[PDB]
Amino acid sequence: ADDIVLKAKNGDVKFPHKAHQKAVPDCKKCHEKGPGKIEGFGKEMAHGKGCKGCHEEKKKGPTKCGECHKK
Ligand code: HEC
Ligand code: HEC
Ligand code: HEC
Ligand SMILES: C[C@H](CCC(=O)O)[C@H]1CC[C@H]2[C@@H]3CC[C@@H]4C[C@H](O)CC[C@]4(C)[C@H]3C[C@H](O)[C@]12C
Repeated sequence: ADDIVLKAKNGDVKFPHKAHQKAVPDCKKCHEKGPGKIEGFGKEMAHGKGCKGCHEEKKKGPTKCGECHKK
């Protein structure tokens, strides 16, 4: 499958799966979550444990606006 881009108005956000599979070998961090996770994702989650928050806890991955958002 292909990577996806989240169409944030302030700038596209790329989600590179290969890097995540490698850096987060514990797949259950994202997969086999209960229902609601597709509907649930948004800016709140992204800026929280959905994206940025994991980067902060693991001490790797983009945490600055322009590192995720790019026109
Ligand atoms: C969240 C940060 C994830 C982690 C950790 C893992 N995966 Fe993932 N996966 C995630 C998304 C959002 C998607 C769909 C969008 C995309 O970029 O592909 C996927 C997709 C997969 C797939 C399909 C891949 C393909 O056919 O190219 C597989 C087989 C898959 N994910 C498995 C997988 C495994 C085995 C992981 C741990 C080792 C793993 N993923 C981590 C989100 C996230
Ligand atoms: C842990 C549970 C994570 C979640 C959820 C998300 N990301 Fe992540 N990401 C994580 C780590 C530990 C790393 C470092 C990978 C590396 O090899 O450097 C990353 C990396 C990224 C990157 C950069 C990829 C690269 O080639 O260096 C991007 C662009 C990125 N992450 C974006 C991103 C987004 C948009 C997420 C939510 C939709 C997201 N990540 C979730 C750990 C985790
Ligand atoms: C990656 C880890 C991110 C960082 C760091 C920042 N943002 Fe973000 N933001 C991210 C994603 C994946 C999304 C989309 C959520 C979704 O619904 O798919 C967003 C969203 C926004 C928005 C809203 C955009 C819209 O609704 O169209 C804004 C205004 C925004 N982000 C701004 C922003 C700023 C100023 C940041 C630094 C302070 C920042 N983001 C960090 C991913 C990530
Ligand atoms: C569930 C995990 C981990 C975050 C958490 O614990 O909630 C999160 C991390 C990345 C999230 C995905 C980001 C890309 C997509 C954004 C869409 O708007 C909703 C579906 C997708 C596919 C999201 C589904 C789910 O919300 C995921 C896989």
